[PDB]
Amino acid sequence: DHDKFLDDAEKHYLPKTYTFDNGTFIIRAGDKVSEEKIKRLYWASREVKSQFHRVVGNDKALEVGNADDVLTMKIFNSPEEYKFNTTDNGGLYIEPRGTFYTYERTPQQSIFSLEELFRHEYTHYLQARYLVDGLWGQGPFYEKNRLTWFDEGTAEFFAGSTRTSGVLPRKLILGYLAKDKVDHRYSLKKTLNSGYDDSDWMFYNYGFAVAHYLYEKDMPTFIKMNKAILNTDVKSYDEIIKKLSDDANKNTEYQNHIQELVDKYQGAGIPLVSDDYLKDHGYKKASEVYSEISKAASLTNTSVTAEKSQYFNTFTLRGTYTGETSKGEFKDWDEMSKKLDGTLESLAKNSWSGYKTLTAYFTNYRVTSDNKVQYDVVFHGVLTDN
Ligand SMILES: CC(=O)Nc1ccccc1OCc1cn(CCNC(=O)[C@@H](CC(C)C)C(=O)NO)nn1
Ligand SMILES: [Ca+2]
Ligand SMILES: [Zn+2]
Repeated sequence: DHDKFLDDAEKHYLPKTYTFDNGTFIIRAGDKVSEEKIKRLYWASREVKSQFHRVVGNDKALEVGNADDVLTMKIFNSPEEYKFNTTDNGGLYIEPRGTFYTYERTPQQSIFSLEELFRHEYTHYLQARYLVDGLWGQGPFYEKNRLTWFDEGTAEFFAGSTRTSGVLPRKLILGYLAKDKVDHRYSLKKTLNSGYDDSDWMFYNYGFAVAHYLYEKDMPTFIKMNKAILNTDVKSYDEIIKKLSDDANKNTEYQNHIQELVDKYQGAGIPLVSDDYLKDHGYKKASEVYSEISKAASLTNTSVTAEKSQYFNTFTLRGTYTGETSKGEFKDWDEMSKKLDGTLESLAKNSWSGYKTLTAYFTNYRVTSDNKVQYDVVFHGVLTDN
């Protein structure tokens, strides 16, 4: 009956299953999706994850028992096979199933690569698990277009995550901005009120530009905005949006930022994972890895957990970082990001090629009773010591 037909369809279209992170990251794929590509997507998720948690400051799921305790990713062979299964929007995330859908494609079928679209949808999984309480489409953050620019603009933004250089702008998004008429560039206020009902969806790109403008030029506002969402503080979020929307000088800065982004189009890259993740790194004793990381990052109270994946094992090293006297959450955030990236580049300078697989982030800003900056710090990497 109808049971055999749904399962037969999934077998025909998605015969392959690839399992990572002790069963919590599952790629269901067509038989023409290469295993090299599967591996790239796994390490891409960790790059996006690391930058997301740095910005949000939380890595604990907001709810207990939700479907996205297991992330499933269904990657069809081609645009045609994706369409039949539902039309072509590139990809889609469904939070109550913890699942997103997209497809492999050639350069002749899309300007966007599979890894770019994957990075976008993975950001929606991160938003929905770690930042936006309740379910997508429900509650006050899903009235009045409150989060429409944010959900889609920060998903385009974090799709540009790198390993050791933070979040970088993406060439194809800048190309959309650059190709637009100057006269038609959205105001800050227009972008913050855009919705899925608009005449076109250029808000994805102007929404990206708001996120990137705040990231580079006003991280205090980005941090406060993320904290209001995290805390389901509608009043604080609305105060921030109104202050951004009503300040002409803020729009001037955002317009200037759009133009600087356009000027970067020619020389911009496409952040995708390095081939260095795919190398055969070889054995390195686990204790040496953990000790070298803890020393380079100046981490105390360190714990580690090991996970099994289809093609390798990984480790997640958690520690506390207590630095110097705090210069405020916002100045601290900037310093912490620079120190952490500098550590990642040092550990990869020379040594085990496995150090080129490391991603790192920090969360849960606080200060001690002596007013020292304090962060929970997290490293993730390949583990070749069974
Ligand atoms: C059901 C549910 O939980 N959704 C959900 C949850 C959390 C965050 C966002 C979510 O969906 C947002 C969305 C976006 N579209 C429009 C259709 N798709 C697209 O246009 C793509 C384009 C992108 C690949 C460039 C998209 O933007 N892909 O994402 N419809 N819901
Ligand atoms: Ca949610
Ligand atoms: Zn999206």
